[PDB]
Amino acid sequence: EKVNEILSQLTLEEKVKLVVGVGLPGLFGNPHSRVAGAAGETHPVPRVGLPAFVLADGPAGLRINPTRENDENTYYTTAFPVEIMLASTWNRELLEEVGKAMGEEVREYGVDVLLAPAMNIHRNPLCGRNFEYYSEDPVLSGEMASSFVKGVQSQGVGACIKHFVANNQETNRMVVDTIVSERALREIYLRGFEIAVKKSKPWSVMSAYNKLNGKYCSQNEWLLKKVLREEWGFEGFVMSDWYAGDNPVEQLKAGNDLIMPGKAYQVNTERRDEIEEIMEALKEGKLSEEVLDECVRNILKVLVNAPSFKNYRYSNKPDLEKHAKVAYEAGAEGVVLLRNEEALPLSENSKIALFGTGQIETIKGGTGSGDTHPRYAISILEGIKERGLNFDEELAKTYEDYIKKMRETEEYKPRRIIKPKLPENFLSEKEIHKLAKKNDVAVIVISRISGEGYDRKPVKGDFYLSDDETDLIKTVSREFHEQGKKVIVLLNIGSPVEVVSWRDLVDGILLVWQAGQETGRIVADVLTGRINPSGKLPTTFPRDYSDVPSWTFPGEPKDNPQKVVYEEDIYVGYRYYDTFGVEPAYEFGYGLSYTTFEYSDLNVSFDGETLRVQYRIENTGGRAGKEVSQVYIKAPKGKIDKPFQELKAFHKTRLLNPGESEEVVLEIPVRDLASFNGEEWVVEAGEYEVRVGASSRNIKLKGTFSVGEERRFKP
Ligand SMILES: OC[C@H]1O[C@@H](O)[C@H](O)[C@@H](O)[C@@H]1O
Ligand SMILES: [Br-]
Ligand SMILES: [Br-]
Ligand SMILES: [Br-]
Ligand SMILES: [Br-]
Repeated sequence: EKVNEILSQLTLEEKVKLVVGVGLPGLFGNPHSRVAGAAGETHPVPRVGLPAFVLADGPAGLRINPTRENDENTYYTTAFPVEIMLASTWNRELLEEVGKAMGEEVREYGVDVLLAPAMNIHRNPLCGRNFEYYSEDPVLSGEMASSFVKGVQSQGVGACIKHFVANNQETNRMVVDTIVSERALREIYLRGFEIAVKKSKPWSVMSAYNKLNGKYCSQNEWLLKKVLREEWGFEGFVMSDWYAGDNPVEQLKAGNDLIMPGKAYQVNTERRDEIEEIMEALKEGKLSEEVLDECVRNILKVLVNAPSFKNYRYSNKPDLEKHAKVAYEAGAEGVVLLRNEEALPLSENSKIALFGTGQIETIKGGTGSGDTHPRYAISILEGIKERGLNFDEELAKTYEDYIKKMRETEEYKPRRIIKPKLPENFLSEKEIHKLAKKNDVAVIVISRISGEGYDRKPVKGDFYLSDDETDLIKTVSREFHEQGKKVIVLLNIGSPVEVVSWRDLVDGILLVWQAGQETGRIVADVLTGRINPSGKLPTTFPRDYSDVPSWTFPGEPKDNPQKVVYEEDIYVGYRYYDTFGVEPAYEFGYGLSYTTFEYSDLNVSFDGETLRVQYRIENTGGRAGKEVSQVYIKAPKGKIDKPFQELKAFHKTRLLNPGESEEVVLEIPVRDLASFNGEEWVVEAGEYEVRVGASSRNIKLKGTFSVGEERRFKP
């Protein structure tokens, strides 16, 4: 009634104003948002009591300006582990807590909609934004997104899942035509969004930059209307990615309700002011007022529940200390232990020789709209210092002096904002021999960063180790093994890198990802064993880049892609490696622990409507720890080709003490068993295999059930 009331009072022009952003705030000619640094604002209409609503990034935490002009107050935010690390936790409960924490900050800093989470599929490891997406798998991705959204929206503010859909590379994202079969769309790319939309009901969806099978996502009626609304029952509103598309009236007709950030002419000379174009379209009858009304109603039905609509007095003082704890917990459960040949955790008071410039230039997250401005960011060295761990104080100072010396030089000083990659092999072969005799263990930091706007390359220094990095590892490993001592590598990265070439040279490998402000503290605590690694890969680590099935990336022509075809189709990530027998370096769902777990007591039952899978996990080791279990279903070959297996459920146990067990009970609706044959979702009759694994390739328990009657579901 409120909506219909306001809507009936709005003039034609006011309605048009409402469906377009007010321009990128604080840039070009534009005024700062009332929340300085916010990504966008809507047009206010005081006439009928409508305020401007505020939208802000992002996935790693709220991104706003830490300071303001003529202002003595602080506006620092919490910088959380990046999404790929959050996904590595495989912990829904925890994702919800992260959402609540962020949501509280969103609310109290005067923001109405958080531009998160990002949930595009990891099609290819080279995508520059992989760090801020969850997984190569739609179920993990959708489930983690759902938990996050619920946490955010329990705080009276809105989330926004992005980017819908198939935004799986950065190269020419604003222009590239993405060619994908409807099957790959429904099973892989749409699927995570479908799960999120139905389970967590986000206030909003952001349409992607790219074209999908010939049409901009922001101008795609099939995507935004037929699928999103008519099929899925989406009740929120759709906004465009910033400056996406080329036609404002086509956007509204397609079901893209809110055009952001507005004033596209400020960035692209060939674009008209969208308000003027829309007004003209209405005058000439290219656009009906009824279409406009529906778009306005979609926005208002959501935003009348926003804090700004009720003049909420935000405090500007969220409980950061409480949020820092949540950030720590998230990073703690998201570290992945990839290798441990009796190397971790480190013995108490062990003398550590810390290597790698990344020990100091620790990467807390990726760059772009998903960046953050925390009050502090604890480097790996600082974290070890803080915990009072025994390290080579001499060596640390040497590193500190070397970095400062390098960042001063013309070649390695920061330009425009990039930091040239520093040489890592600046130690003499004899110098390191010294370290091997003096210290007990070696710990090597390998760092990578990436970000919005750029894809990674399959070359040394990016996907592959640089020669200097390889030489460092080779020398450190030889010298320390010489002394009978262990060497550990910490992977401070945002997406997979080559590991096969060097992994057999070291004893321990900790995938530390990029863990936000608390990184150093998490890393130190993992090293000592205060934290028992419970993370598992949400993405496949290929032996070599050439093994990756999404070979068409980044499209054609390579240097300036106008199109990219998803030739691998549904066979992306582990679906490919399992189905066609290609062995990964480390598989989807892989992760080690400082303790051991035994799986037992499998019971599988199916009542025609629900698949029920039960089993027990016991801690059979000597240290407390959590275990992530994964339920894969292998469908019968039947009528249509299908992947070897597909993740359908997953679970993470409580913190189990030695000897403790927990009974796991997971239910899977029959519909989730379907494959899409191009027309309909079909659950084929026949025998299905239930595979309960500690990873996609470490199946602990197997059972079968049967579907007696074929089930069909029309979209
Ligand atoms: O900053 C607003 C938006 O900018 C765009 O370039 C990104 O693709 C979005 O993820 C972001 O929310
Ligand atoms: Br996607
Ligand atoms: Br290994
Ligand atoms: Br990276
Ligand atoms: Br192609």
